[PDB]
Amino acid sequence: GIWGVDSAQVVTDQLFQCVRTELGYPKFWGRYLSEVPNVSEGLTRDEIVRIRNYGVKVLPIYNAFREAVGYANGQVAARNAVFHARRLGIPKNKLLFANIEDFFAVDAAWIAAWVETLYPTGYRPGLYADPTKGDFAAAYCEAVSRNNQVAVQAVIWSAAPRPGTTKEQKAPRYQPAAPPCSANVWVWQYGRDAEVCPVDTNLADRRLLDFLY
Repeated sequence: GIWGVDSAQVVTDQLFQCVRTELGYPKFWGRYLSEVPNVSEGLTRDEIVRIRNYGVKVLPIYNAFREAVGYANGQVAARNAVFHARRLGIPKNKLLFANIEDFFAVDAAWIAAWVETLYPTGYRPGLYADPTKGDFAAAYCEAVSRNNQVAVQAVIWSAAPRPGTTKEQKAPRYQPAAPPCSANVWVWQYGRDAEVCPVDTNLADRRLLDFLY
């Protein structure tokens, strides 16, 4: 596994140096496409320039939605994610991850819309989710049965299991939970809220990196 982090807040030089010196050198950094009050700080072009200046890949996340039900709703989410990605200058054939928290309602139609709406934009669909708690895994597997391209195109960032944050050199073997059907489970959030720095810790399959900016 390749090691990285994610954060609700902007990557300033101060936060990068905290991570670099207290945890390890992140190869990727999960960040949010838009501002959600009390929840996430959005990306800016200036921040992307800095992240890339460190040789770190941006892992973009769309989280301006609180439920993941319905085809039309999934289309709106995808269209908004792409709008923000373009505004930020994220190039085509890069992943955009939908933030599906474990307590959200989720259905197969929403997942289908996320995937299908993204395809002609050139962005690739990502799904951040917990395959072990809540509706995601069944919704995903139904979507795959209905259209195998869900499994071909989508990349999953799994939020389980969660043994806890570590320094990079202490990270566990790559072992994310997966849904019980075909998937590309290429990212794993193995710990949340590291406390020495206000970040979560992740591991990835190296195929991820070619789909990050």
